[PDB]
Amino acid sequence: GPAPPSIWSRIVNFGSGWGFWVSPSLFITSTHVIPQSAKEFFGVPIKQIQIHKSGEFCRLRFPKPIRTDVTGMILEEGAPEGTVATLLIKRPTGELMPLAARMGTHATMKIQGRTVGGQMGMLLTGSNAKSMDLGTTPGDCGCPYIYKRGNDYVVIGVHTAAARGGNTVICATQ
Amino acid sequence: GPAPPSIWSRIVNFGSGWGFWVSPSLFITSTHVIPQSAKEFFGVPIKQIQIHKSGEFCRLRFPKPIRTDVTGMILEEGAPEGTVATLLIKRPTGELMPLAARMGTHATMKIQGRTVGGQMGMLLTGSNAKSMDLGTTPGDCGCPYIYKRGNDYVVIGVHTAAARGGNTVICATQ
Amino acid sequence: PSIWSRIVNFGSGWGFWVSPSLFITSTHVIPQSAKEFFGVPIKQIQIHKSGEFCRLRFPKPIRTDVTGMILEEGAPEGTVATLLIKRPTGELMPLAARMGTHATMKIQGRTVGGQMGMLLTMDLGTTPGDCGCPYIYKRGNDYVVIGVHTAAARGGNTVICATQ
Amino acid sequence: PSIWSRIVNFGSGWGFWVSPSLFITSTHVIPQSAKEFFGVPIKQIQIHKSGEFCRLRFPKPIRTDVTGMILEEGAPEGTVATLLIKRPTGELMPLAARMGTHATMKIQGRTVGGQMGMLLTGSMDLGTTPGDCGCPYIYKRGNDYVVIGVHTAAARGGNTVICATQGSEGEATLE
Repeated sequence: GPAPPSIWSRIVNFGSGWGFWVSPSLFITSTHVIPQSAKEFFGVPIKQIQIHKSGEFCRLRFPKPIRTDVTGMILEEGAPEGTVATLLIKRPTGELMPLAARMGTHATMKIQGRTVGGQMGMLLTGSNAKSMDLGTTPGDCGCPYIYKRGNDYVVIGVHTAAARGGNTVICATQ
Repeated sequence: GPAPPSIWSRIVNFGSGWGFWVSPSLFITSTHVIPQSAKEFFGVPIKQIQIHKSGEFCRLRFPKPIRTDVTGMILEEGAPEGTVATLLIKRPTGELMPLAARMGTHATMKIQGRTVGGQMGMLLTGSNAKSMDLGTTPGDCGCPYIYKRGNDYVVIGVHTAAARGGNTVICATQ
Repeated sequence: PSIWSRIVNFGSGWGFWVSPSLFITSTHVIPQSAKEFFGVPIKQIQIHKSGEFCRLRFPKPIRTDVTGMILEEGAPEGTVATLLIKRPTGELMPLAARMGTHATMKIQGRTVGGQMGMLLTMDLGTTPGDCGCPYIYKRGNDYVVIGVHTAAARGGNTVICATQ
Repeated sequence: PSIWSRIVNFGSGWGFWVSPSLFITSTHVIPQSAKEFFGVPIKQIQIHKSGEFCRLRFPKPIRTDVTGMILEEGAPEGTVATLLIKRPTGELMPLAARMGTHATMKIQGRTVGGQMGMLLTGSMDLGTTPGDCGCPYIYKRGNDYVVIGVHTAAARGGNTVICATQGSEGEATLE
């Protein structure tokens, strides 16, 4: 098992994609996945939420605990070079997909014509970054990148882009 | 103000579509949007959940309340013929779309190659049923049909099918 | 893009981007204490008012993401159009409205002219804040805009869509 | 039509529907108390055991939903195939494995044969488990996935793996 169920339960639908409950009050997602026409997130009006955007990484701090079931989790500003992280994808079908990804340097690139920055990852699934069965889909944005630092699990960011050419994905960081 | 924010909050993403919290433990949705591969619905394993499927209408009663923020609501089998209900669509962008729908007879259709049943509904939008901006999309299935009987709101079913070429829609009931 | 993105908050109500340079709205929704619309001095905006139908032709294209829509002066009598109401709650509300003859009526102590419509639609009624929202129907494959919401008779059944 | 749906539990492990009527799995995963497989008596099933590879051709199509797929005896050396692991947790884990020479591996006093490979994850827990035996190895040729065998064993370190194929290929005897 690459990810305990206590970590899969933290991944929940948000807007056009997903997001991750780092802590009962902290929630990370991709900026372009945010539902920009919504007036509330998880029952809290927007004005009450501390929204901090670092590129396409988005951090939401809620005034009161939203997910009491989760515990506080370590958040690293990207993984160390060469770390084999796991992109924990949830699909609308209910499928869980731990996609192994070798994390590389931080870079910026044009993906859809937009310029996306973040830590580069090279999917270790045998397919290109864009594959319904073996890779990512546009709807997977917001899903977390996790690795194991000693005995602890560490979120290094969230899925923000998948290059069409090969196995390159972008993990939005900090 | 067609529906108060307390009613829109009950509408939440579920699988390939949406669902509606009638009470803290009651959750209705469309059968064909259920995440079939998911072992857990809202953190609760599907084995502890009471699932009752009537046609393409699905009811789920959970062991312990999850949405303790919403009060119990009246759920009845369809609406009196001629009633002007509102299909309360949520979109991944966060937009809210209350589409007026004059409810008609209970009947069955051939939709997408499958046989579907429920209370028919003529959209009073002035546009087609499968319009992208002014009508329903396949991803709206599970959203509620709600009308107001006197001073009480009454949910009558969930959107399960939209006919091509006209304002006809299907509200799965029971 | 979505047609709703063409409906933007404007003054005390709304307005509709027909083309990247043409913006239709209701006059009684226009702000008074403002000499700039969407970032252009008024005197450099071509502003034409026909009763309560105001149109603003801008010097350069403000909304380059939108196509050019067909703006006709009302719909043929009996046509079922859609009033696209956007609400501050985030609610997008298409209301069916059968359009009829031209009408001049005293509503809210004010003589309003336009094309009359009859809404075919708990509270799915018009509010004062809706004024400026567009009336639109589909002719063949072409979405036609026929005017903007300018008035609503008491009872929420009869409405006036400013035109011309 | 997802390829993961072709992977289903079988005995103590998994197996893969190559076609509506063809099923492949690992030999040691098969239940020894076998009176029927997928509702078909064994006498009616055409069974081919090549070492740790087991092919079951059923008299009539069982999985009418799946389309015919190409089964090859291994992949070309250097091919980055994909081991499609299914877990009872619901996790679908595609693991990249660089495929190499055909080989036998010493394990449990015996020998297991197949095309060997090395997982691209190297040496957190993204490795195989014995319960994964029977899961398919695949690789994309052209625009079609090709199954090359099923997982049967991993070396002690868990990086070297054995993809059991239809069988070992020998040297031709000419004339």
